[PDB]
Amino acid sequence: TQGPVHLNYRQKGVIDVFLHAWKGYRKFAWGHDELKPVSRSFSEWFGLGLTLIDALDTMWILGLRKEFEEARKWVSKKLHFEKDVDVNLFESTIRILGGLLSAYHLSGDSLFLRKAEDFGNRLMPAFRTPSKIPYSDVNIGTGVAHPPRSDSTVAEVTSIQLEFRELSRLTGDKKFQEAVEKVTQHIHGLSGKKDGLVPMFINTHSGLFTHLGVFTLGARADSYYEYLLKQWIQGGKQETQLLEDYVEAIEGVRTHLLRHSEPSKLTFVGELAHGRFSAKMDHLVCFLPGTLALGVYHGLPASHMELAQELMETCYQMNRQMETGLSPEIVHFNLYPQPGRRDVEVKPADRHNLLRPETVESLFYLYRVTGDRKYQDWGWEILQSFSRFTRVPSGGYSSINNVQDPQKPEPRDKMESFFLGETLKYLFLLFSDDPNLLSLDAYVFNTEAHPLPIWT
Ligand SMILES: OC[C@H]1NC[C@@H](O)[C@@H](O)[C@@H]1O
Ligand SMILES: [Ca+2]
Repeated sequence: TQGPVHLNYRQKGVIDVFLHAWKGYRKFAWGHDELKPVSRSFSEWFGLGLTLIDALDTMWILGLRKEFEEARKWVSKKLHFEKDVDVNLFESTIRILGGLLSAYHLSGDSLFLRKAEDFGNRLMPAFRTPSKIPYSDVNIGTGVAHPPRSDSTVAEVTSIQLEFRELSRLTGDKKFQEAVEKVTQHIHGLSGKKDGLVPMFINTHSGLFTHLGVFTLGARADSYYEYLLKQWIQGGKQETQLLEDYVEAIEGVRTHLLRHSEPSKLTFVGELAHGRFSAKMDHLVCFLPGTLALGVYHGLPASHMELAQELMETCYQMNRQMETGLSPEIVHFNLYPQPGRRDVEVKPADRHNLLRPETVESLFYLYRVTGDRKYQDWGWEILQSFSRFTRVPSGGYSSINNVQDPQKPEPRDKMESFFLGETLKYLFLLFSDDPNLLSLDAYVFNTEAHPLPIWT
């Protein structure tokens, strides 16, 4: 129960929260996908030690080597992909493949690469479709892929590129990169976009966008825009088509989904359905200011910076207007002049908070790019809310049902893997005053906070 002396107090705090969280996992869900902190149990989604894998690079970065070594032992002896189980190509890629690739790079342990290549190969069946656009699911054990319980979601097939490309680079096996790039290239020419904005679904057989006319930057589309830029940065900034699509998409966001609340004029991104704008914004969308700032660092328009700063402020407010200080799953904004009206509105069904990272993720980028200490302060405040309302005494942290009630937040008895894989990682990195720690010049984070090296 002692941490390194060099660490500033905020990073130590993050480490203290991690240990408490890791504690519950070690005692009640060791080797299992997700922890059930409240009931001191666990749940299985893939049965591949999701949380352990998703937290490998986080432990390494926080200097929790003893913990890392123990988790490394489990991967070495308990992780088996020879299982008859269906997995989502996207969720598997960003957490498992990305998680292993990061672990391999930070630790240098070839074990993680071996597992990654193994897993990468078991995921390939998913691309066996008429259009080459991948099926949503794939049984890693039997080798057969298939659509969900129809179509595939656009974000899902366009948010697996960084991982597959890197695996090809490290293994020399080009099939991973090729499959994944074919998808990106096909999406590039595909019509049905509204000034860069892509629809939520795409048919694996016809390879065409479906559910036309409905656009959103939240679930089902979000990371698509994120990976346009990140792939660009990953490839040494030479794949200009990615860049072009990205800047077009941003302008498209400005022109069709960007609005301002009343009476405070909070900048926010809403959803568009067949011409009808909806002042609705998923917390998921809070990744945008982060990606926006990232691009600015890499030479994108200064107008992108203002947008980033504005949206960072809004996402911050999305958390702070809540009684617990934690943002709800979805936030509606008031759009028309009404005196005593609040800017932020939240429907009862959306008052949940699953310890998502999007806000702290973007604060990290905003600070790295602006150097403005207030973003660190904001992150510190959010960590406090997590500690005060989501902490489980016996160990771990839990998602909650009521983000608006500090006396009865209502734990849902579940700790998402992205909490240790992302939320605490970004917070640790946010509180760092060393620009050389996973520099924006050398590394690029996949959509699950797993850092991958920028190529030369
Ligand atoms: O809130 C985060 C959750 N969904 C979006 C993904 O890109 C990843 O960040 C995590 O799976
Ligand atoms: Ca993400």
